[PDB]
Amino acid sequence: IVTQTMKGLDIQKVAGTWYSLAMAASDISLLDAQSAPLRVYVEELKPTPEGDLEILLQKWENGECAQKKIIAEKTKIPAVFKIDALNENKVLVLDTDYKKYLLFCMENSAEPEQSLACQCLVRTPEVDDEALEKFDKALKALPMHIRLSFNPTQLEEQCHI
Ligand SMILES: C=C1CC[C@H](O)C/C1=C\C=C1/CCC[C@]2(C)[C@@H]([C@H](C)CCCC(C)C)CC[C@@H]12
Ligand SMILES: C=C1CC[C@H](O)C/C1=C\C=C1\CCC[C@]2(C)[C@@H]([C@H](C)CCCC(C)C)CC[C@@H]12
Repeated sequence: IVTQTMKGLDIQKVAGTWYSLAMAASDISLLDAQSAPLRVYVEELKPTPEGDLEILLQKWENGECAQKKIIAEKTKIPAVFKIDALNENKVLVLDTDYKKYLLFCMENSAEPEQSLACQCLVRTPEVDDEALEKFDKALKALPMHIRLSFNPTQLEEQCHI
């Protein structure tokens, strides 16, 4: 569904700390409540020397913020990864300048119209306007119905408060 992957991606260079400044999905219910299925908060990106990609994130399960460790496997496409879930879920890196921001989407390899969720990640607990500008543009051609944004204070708390 998304055809804006980034060219020449050097995955190793996205390593470390990241903040989920904004997020969006194709369905309200995906980012609805705090426990919504795709309501995840990224903590750090850990690319293996082997080329795969470890994801450290926070998810609000139960009555608390749970720390999750997910592994997204590399594919023949340097910007696309596959996380081993009950189904085949692809992770796509649309663009990144390595130092300030990174845009990625999570797509379900199903139909009629699979679920889609994208995020605007930034390196610092600051509201980066340009990154959000780019995030908006990239979203223009996508079927989103819910879009969320967080403030600096929320970014420093777990599960964004
Ligand atoms: C796990 C939980 C726990 C939290 C939810 O309530 C239910 C759930 C399952 C369903 C999907 C299955 C596995 C892959 C998904 C799609 C997670 C995905 C690994 C995050 C994409 C990572 C990207 C952060 C870089 C987000 C929701 C997960
Ligand atoms: C209400 C919501 C909820 C939040 C999501 O952005 C999607 C939405 C509605 C539908 C249109 C769909 C795709 C492209 C649009 C037009 C978004 C686009 C990312 C903003 C870039 C500006 C637009 C001028 C072309 C803004 C509204 C989006």
